[PDB]
Amino acid sequence: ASSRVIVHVDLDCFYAQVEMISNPELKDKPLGVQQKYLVVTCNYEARKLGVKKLMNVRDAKEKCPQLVLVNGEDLTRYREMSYKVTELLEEFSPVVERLGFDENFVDLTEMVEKRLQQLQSDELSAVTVSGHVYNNQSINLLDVLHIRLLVGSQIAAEMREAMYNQLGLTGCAGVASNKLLAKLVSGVFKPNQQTVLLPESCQHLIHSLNHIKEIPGIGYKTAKCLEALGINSVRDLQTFSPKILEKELGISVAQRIQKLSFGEDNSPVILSGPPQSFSEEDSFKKCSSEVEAKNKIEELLASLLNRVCQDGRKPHTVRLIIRRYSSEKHYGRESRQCPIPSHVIQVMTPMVDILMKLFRNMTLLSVCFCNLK
Amino acid sequence: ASSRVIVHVDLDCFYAQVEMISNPELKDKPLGVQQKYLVVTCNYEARKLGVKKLMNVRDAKEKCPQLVLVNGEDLTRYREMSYKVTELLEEFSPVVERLGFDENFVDLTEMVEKRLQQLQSDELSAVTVSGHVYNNQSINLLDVLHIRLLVGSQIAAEMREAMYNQLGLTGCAGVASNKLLAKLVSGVFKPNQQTVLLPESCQHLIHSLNHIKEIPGIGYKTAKCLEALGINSVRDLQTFSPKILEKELGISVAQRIQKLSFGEDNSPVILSGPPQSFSEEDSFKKCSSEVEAKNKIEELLASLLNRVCQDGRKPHTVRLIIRRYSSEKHYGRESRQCPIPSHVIQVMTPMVDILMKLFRNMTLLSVCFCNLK
DNA sequence: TGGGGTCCT
DNA sequence: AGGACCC
DNA sequence: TGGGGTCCT
DNA sequence: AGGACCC
Ligand SMILES: Nc1ccn([C@H]2C[C@H](O)[C@@H](COP(=O)(O)OP(=O)(O)OP(=O)(O)O)O2)c(=O)n1
Ligand SMILES: Nc1ccn([C@H]2C[C@H](O)[C@@H](COP(=O)(O)OP(=O)(O)OP(=O)(O)O)O2)c(=O)n1
Ligand SMILES: [Mg+2]
Ligand SMILES: [Mg+2]
Ligand SMILES: [Mg+2]
Ligand SMILES: [Mg+2]
Repeated sequence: ASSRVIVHVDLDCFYAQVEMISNPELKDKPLGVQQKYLVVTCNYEARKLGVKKLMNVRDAKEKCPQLVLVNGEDLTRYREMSYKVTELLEEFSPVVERLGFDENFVDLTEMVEKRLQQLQSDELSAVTVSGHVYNNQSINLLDVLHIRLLVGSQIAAEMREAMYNQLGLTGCAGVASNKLLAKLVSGVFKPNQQTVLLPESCQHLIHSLNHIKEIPGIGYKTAKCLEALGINSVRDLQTFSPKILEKELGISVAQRIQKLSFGEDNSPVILSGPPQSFSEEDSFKKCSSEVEAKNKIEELLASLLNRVCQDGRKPHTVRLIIRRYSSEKHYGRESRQCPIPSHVIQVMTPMVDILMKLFRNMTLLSVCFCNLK
Repeated sequence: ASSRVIVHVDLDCFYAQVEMISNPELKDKPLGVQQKYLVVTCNYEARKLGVKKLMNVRDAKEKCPQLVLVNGEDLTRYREMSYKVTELLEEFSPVVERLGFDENFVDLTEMVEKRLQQLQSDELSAVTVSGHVYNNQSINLLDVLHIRLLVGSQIAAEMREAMYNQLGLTGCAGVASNKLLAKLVSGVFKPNQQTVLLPESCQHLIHSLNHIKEIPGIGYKTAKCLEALGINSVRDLQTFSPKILEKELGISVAQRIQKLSFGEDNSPVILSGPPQSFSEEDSFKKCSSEVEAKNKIEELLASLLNRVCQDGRKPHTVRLIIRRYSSEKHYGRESRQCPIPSHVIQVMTPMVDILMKLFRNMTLLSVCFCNLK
């Protein structure tokens, strides 16, 4: 129960793919998906002209005035497609982990070994790779670990062909020995391709990063913190002092991110199953008076109710969130949780009141249904 | 799936019972179990002389200078007996809920109905009660609800006989239609007896209380809050305004405690199963220097390790707690959680360090192992 | 600088 | 409740 | 005023 | 993390 074969599957310009499938006339045209003033993502034709992900409409448009834009505020369709993709990956192997709407990890370890036991003592010399090999590294067919990672590159290719054939979506995959590597290597060949990482090239991959905020797990916060100590490259982090780090982020934050800086990462691929929550969010900077704005709350609920319904499970908690304005508070949402009266659980009318009263004990508003059962 | 038959089982002077079984020479002598300066509980011979639960050693001793005292700081034995009792109740019906070391709720609804279907259309006129009937109320053998509550009083009597015969422990039981009533009525006949609550006497029971802090669920906090509004008796609470209450404790705290004030309570008896946590706590007011005091931390761990071990499940988190001194801060413990390094999970040496470092990011100290799996 | 979503403390 | 991290 | 323990926000 | 509630 030690060496693993994990794949990370990461779809191409996901929202824009889904919009291009819905309206084919958007193909071959540079496309951006807008949400308020933000171009959240764009198709590859777009990125050729300079549009980057999370550009504002303005910069997007003055970098490329020929850009089509469609609204992506409503996530319904993306969320549906997102689950269609996870469910299809669950068929290859039950344990799939989601990350956002367009990433999935799958532990292919049991699958690879079953395939290897089916191959006679002869064809195993014919095992080939599918896709790119990170760093152009040579394969060694007598290396058991190379053989398992190639077999894993083949399962990957089959998952991508099925995603294409069955749902019409393209994507990249990365095959590696842990989740951190598999995700870092799935991006090496961007558009609709896959890459496999052999152990000998782990260090090359991790040292190819230009700053530790590129390591999955180190976010906006730890990043500035690590800086304050002089730690800027992944090597700085590798060689920095455990004690001084240990004692400045807590043994947890520290002992973990240091392992990552080496490419080491033992977290298991967890089963995501159905969501732990369902929320809708509306935005209207400056428009929320602070009484005239409740009707918005009934807006969110209308959809929420129909969604939560469907899954089936009924939520046993509700939550309401906000955010106020003037200077850049960087950080500042407020909320009030509350249990969903048991009668209310088995419709719209009351909810409004819970929320309204929940509203008073209290830029933008949202509603979350959690604690599903 | 509506009317229930629930029993609440509540053992007599639990710690002192266990001490009297271990040292029979303590029988018939007034006994108090001490923890530091507190007489946490005493046997009934004691309470005759004035010793009340949670009296200080002094008041206990000047109220009764003939009082034997044994130390009950180490809970090991009480905890063992506590699980022996729950496991024996689980045999009658799988769903047992614990509350503290000496209370258990059991939903006897399915059991009662199975027994009623086994009784021919004749002996059912002979169904009798076992124990006291709260308020001396008359039974009506044609009342299906009376019949089910009597059958439930019989299951209760059988559980108490088994607790006695199998583990040597006596206790009280209360049979009622929900958890709140079953617990309120289990105390009406204190020492080693049982009482059953028929629906017609619910109001009499609930109005027999002298203040709302006597209702399970209303604690030290809500109590003072309800006061601030004039709400003192259970009737005040019953008749107080939902809105003004709703909006002063939150719709949750309010809509719930108001139901309780009526005797209404729909919470289901939950399965407690194995514990969600294991902790040890040591006390030494004023003795913790704030470096000389870590050895204490290794004390707690020694036992913890052996305990957590046993259950089997390994904890995936550790926690360390404190509390400082001068004026009565009423309220004031501090803690720092931290994940238990995976290598450490499958021994003593490191733990100490996690705790020590956990100790520095930081009257008494403790260690908790949680997040079992 | 959107609209979601997960787990920890 | 709020924080941190991810897409 | 002990030494535990549970669930919520 | 801390709060509230229970034994
Ligand atoms: N901060 C973020 C990150 C992403 N997304 C949405 C828009 C994307 O379509 C989708 C997936 O995130 P990715 O980083 O994968 O972006 P893409 O799939 O769109 O692009 P790529 O093709 O570079 O993987 O999630 C978002 O709304 N907000
Ligand atoms: N604040 C509290 C409450 C109780 N206990 C311990 C000592 C008791 O023996 C046991 C059970 O609590 P009870 O209220 O049931 O007290 P008793 O069983 O001891 O007495 P009774 O016979 O009145 O039920 O838990 C405790 O240590 N601290
Ligand atoms: Mg992605
Ligand atoms: Mg993507
Ligand atoms: Mg009790
Ligand atoms: Mg008791």
